[PDB]
Amino acid sequence: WKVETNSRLDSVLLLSSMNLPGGELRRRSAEDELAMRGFLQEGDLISAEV
RNA sequence: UUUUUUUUUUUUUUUUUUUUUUUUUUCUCCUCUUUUUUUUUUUU
Repeated sequence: WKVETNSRLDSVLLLSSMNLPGGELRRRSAEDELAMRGFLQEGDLISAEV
């Protein structure tokens, strides 16, 4: 994703670092990549750490 | 007669655009004197 945080550039939120739905150890593969662009859609608000 | 362990050079690229020299001011302004105006003519 690309996040705007009033900086000189854009900030990148990698898919590898995200608490995906389920919130536990089940699996992480390319099947999630199709629905990753579904829940964190355009114009949402997050609160993360650099 | 002095062993064992302490990772490293950001990820990304396959974006659209249908105009045209210049460009924008300055006011009214007393002309002195022999004249009517000479004139054909010929040699270029």
